[PDB]
Amino acid sequence: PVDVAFGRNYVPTWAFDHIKYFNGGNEIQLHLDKYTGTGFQSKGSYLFGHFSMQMKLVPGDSAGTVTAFYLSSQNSEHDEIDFEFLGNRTGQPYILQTNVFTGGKGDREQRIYLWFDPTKEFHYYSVLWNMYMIVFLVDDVPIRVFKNCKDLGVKFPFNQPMKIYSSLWNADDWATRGGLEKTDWSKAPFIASYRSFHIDGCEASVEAKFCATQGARWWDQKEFQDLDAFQYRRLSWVRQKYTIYNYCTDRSRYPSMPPECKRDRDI
Ligand SMILES: *[C@@H]1O[C@H](CO)[C@@H](O[C@@H]2O[C@H](CO)[C@@H](O[C@@H]3O[C@H](CO)[C@@H](O)[C@H](O)[C@@H]3O)[C@H](O)[C@H]2NC(C)=O)[C@H](O)[C@H]1NC(C)=O
Repeated sequence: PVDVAFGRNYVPTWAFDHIKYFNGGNEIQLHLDKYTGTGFQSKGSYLFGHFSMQMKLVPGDSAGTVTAFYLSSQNSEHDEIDFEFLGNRTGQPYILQTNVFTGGKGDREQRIYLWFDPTKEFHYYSVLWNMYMIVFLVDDVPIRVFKNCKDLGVKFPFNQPMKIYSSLWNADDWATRGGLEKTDWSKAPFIASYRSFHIDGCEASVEAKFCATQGARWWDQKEFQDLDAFQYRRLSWVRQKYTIYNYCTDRSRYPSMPPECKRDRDI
């Protein structure tokens, strides 16, 4: 991933004065207070690609805040690929929640702890999205895989171009300890920081709805049909030691296991 300026790829969409630009827009901060959070979105829409952001999360007390970095399409029956960082009281750990929506249906939450303090330094958070799979990455570690299993009747984000979004907002009702820890507004502003702003994708308008170089990009090559054995072992380590909630192994909500699990090694 190569670092460009914010304004090359992104525009603010709410509370313009709550986004602070540093070094020509090579670093930005989103601020949240009791009146408003803020958010931004990509200028373009994409069908497949590699999307990456360096982020450094809200330090100190971040209880009740959610910082989200996600791709979403725009019509009804929407597709969406989500990172949501759920903050905590001081000295208590963030959760990284992921989710995938297909045809308007989500409910595929997974939640992990991280193997570093996400407030102390910038780390990469990335999505690789091709016709074969979606991989969520934290730096070079795969934390989740969602495979294209249309052959088993399961939906996959396949023909709806998506924009990239990010935002910082309060979510008192559910973010921290299921909603027990409320935001301490005397500790505002809550500040999330961003760099890199990397977009390498198939540009495909909401109107035209397709990209001319499709099937021929570097992420369409055979090396990217699956993770290799080393990447799968990293993933299983995330699964075994860092995972606190997984919809795949949740048999109370999902009596009939999600067809994708065995392929994705979420089991
Ligand atoms: C914010 O910090 C709190 C701690 O202050 C975190 O809450 C803790 O979450 C862990 C992981 O879910 C819980 O531990 C687990 O409990 C289950 C049984 O309930 C057990 O099977 C596991 O082996 C493990 O012990 C822990 O009980 C819980 N503690 C409290 C006080 O609620 C929380 O995850 C942090 N993150 C957020 C965003 O809330």
